[PDB]
Amino acid sequence: YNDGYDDDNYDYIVKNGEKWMDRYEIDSLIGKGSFGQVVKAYDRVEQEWVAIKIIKNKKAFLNQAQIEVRLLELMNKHDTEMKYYIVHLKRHFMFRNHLCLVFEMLSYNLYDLLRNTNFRGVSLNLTRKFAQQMCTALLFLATPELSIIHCDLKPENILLCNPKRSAIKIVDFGSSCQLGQRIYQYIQSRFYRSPEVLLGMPYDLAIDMWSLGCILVEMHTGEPLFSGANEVDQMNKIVEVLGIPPAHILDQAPKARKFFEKLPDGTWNLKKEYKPPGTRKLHNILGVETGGPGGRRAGESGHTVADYLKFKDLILRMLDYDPKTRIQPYYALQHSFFKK
Ligand SMILES: COc1ccc(-c2cc(N)nc(N)n2)cc1
Repeated sequence: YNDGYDDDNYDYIVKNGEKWMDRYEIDSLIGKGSFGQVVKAYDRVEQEWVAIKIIKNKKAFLNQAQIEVRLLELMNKHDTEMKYYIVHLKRHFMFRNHLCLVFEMLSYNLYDLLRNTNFRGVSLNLTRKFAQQMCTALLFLATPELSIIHCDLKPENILLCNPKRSAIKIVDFGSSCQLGQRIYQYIQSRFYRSPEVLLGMPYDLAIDMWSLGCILVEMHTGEPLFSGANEVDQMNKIVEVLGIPPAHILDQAPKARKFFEKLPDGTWNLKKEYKPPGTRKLHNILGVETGGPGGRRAGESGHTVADYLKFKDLILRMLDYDPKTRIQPYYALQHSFFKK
C-alpha cells in the first residue's frame, strides 16, 4: 500500500517524530474516525501547534473532505465574530497521496470533560455558557448564504479552545451538507438523532437543535438523556420522556409503523420493558424541586428552582417533536435562561 506509507485501512501510518515538507513535525496521533486520522504537529514556519486531519487514501473520503474544505472556507469568508465558534481551517495540502487539513490546535472534547466529572456532570452555570455558544454557532450556520446542517452534533465533536476557559468550538463538518435536498438518510449519532430522522422523514437545520437539547441535559446530569441500543429502543426512550408524537407527524412519517400503531379512531400508540409514555418527566431527571440531578446541587449558586424551571423550559422547546415549531437559535438566545 502506497510505497509502504498506508495500512490496509488506507490510513497513513503515522510515525511520531516525522518531519513533513521541512515544515511540520508530527508529535502524535490524537484522533481517529471513518475519514482517517488527526495528529498534533508543530508548524516550524508559524511557530505554533496545529491539528492535521490526515484523510484516507480512498476517493470517497477524499471527495467528502473536499466538501468539508469548501464549507469551512465558505464559513471563514464571513465578516462576523460568530464564526469563532467554528474550528478554523488554516490551509490544506496533498501529501503522500493523503489530503491533509491543517486546523488550529484546540483542547479536550465535552466527552472528556464529562469523564473528568466521573459522569456526574458540570454546574448549571457552565452548562449555560456552553449553551449560549452552541446556539450562537447554530445561528451562524443557519445564515441563508450558509444553511449548513452539521448532522453529527454530540459531546465528542464539541472541543474546548483550552483546558482553562469555558470557550468552545464545533469540529468535523465531514458529515455536513447545505440545505436543499429534503430526503431521508441514516444520519446523526443514535443518542442525538432527531425524531424526523428516526421516522424516515426529510430533514432541515432543526436536527442540530434536537441534538443540542440532548447534549445540554447530558452536560448537567452526566449521562445521555436518550441512550438507545437501537432505533426502536431510541424512540421508546424519547416517548418515555416526551409522550406520543403528534398524529400530524406520524401520518406523514414513512417509518411511523416501525415504532407506532394507528388505532381505528385515527390516534396512534406504541407498538406491541418501558415506563408508560411521558412518565419520565424532564422535571424529575433535572431534579428541579430536589436539588438538581440526584440531589447533588443542593444549596449552590445559580441552582434555584426558578433557574431549573427556565432550563427545563428551554430544553423542552429544543426537544419539540415538530421541526416547524422547534425553537430556532435566535429565540433560544433570547430565552430567560440566559438572563443571569
Ligand atoms: C485538539 O485539536 C483538534 C482536534 C480535532 C480537530 C478536528 C477538526 C475537524 N474538522 N474534524 C475533526 N474530526 N477534528 C480539530 C482540532
